[PDB]
Amino acid sequence: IVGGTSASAGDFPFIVSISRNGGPWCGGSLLNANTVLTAAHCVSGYAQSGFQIRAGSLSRTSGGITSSLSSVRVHPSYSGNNNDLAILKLSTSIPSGGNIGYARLAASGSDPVAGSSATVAGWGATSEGGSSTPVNLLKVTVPIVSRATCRAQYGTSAITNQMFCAGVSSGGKDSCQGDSGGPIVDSSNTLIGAVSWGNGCARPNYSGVYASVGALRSFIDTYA
Repeated sequence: IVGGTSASAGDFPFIVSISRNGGPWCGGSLLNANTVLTAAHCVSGYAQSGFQIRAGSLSRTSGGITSSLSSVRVHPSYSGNNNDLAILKLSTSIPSGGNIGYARLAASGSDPVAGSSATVAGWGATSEGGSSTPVNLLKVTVPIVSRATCRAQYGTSAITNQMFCAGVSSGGKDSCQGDSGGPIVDSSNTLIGAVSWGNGCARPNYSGVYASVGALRSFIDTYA
């Protein structure tokens, strides 16, 4: 997260950190006791044994409850930037309670409205290109950017109806490498997306791009 602030205990109770080969990798959202939602690009094409999820901690390295993966399912139309969600099944179920909870999902057919406030969180780099990643969770609030504006930034075909955008025109506030797969919520605390891609991080005139939960809800419901 670039331009963010420290998360407090009990913020984002459904967030999980996802390590790969024992090192930081990405974020995700706990949907229920045995299921995590993340970005497809976090897991597609990689050995599933490399991953571990941690829930219920501000730290990505310690505390909370961990699990390995039993299975991975990417959206059936995932390709590159598009349809960038996956469902992970956990080897060890994770109960809600304390600083662990489950996400509430945007509805099928919904789309975030331009200018509405969203909050994204993760353990990714705090500088575009940063050399070390924080141990403790960060968060930042950014407005939704209309899909038409985002298409003017990236190209018409580059932003699909399964993506939405968020950021500040002058830059400075964004998700970044290592934040992929983690949650972006709306002003009702409903999970509206997962961190997906962008041109650098927090650059003026290049919004962060998020995989849309509303657009991909049928896949999520099928496998959750």
